[PDB]
Amino acid sequence: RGSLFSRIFGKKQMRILMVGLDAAGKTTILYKLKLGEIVTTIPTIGFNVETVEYKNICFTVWDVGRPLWRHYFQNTQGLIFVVDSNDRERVQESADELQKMLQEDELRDAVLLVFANKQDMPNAMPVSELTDKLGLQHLRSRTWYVQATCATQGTGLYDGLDWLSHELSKR
Ligand SMILES: Nc1nc2c(ncn2[C@@H]2O[C@H](COP(=O)(O)OP(=O)(O)O)[C@@H](O)[C@H]2O)c(=O)[nH]1
Ligand SMILES: [Cl-]
Repeated sequence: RGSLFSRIFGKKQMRILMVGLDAAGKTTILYKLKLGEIVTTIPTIGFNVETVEYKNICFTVWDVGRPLWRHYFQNTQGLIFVVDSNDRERVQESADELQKMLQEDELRDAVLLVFANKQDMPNAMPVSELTDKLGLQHLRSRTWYVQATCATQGTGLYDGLDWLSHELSKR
């Protein structure tokens, strides 16, 4: 009945937080999921949140780089971090914002999926290089994976979520 994405997580409640710098490709990704309408709410002044929710699946999105964050963090099961692989000037900023997330105690048990997006672009930073620059090899007791993606084509998004689904299958 729903999209291919609607079945990727089975029936159990799935709470995903997907963040990144502005223009990383997050809205594009939500739209490819085909899990229904992208709805924007402003639960506190200056804090725009996008949500796609389909039955047992809830994706919450905002830009990075607040007291309200904690309630999301506390039961977030998957953390998706989206990076514009072609924006070399902002990779350090992206990396710092990811590290800040990973340092939040309330996100301690989140499985981390990194979407290395805009891999279609000629000057995109290779996944190996990006993985190094985001500092992921220094992480201890975090389950993580970096997925090459082209959100505008859709490429990689199911691959990444399939991985995340397997990692969280016993949630
Ligand atoms: N070349 C390329 N452009 C992309 C890709 N993903 C998203 N974009 C473009 O990047 C811009 C920002 O995307 P958007 O989804 O609004 O980013 P957001 O600010 O993170 O929500 C738009 O012009 C998208 O079409 C991609 O994989 N490749
Ligand atoms: Cl689909």
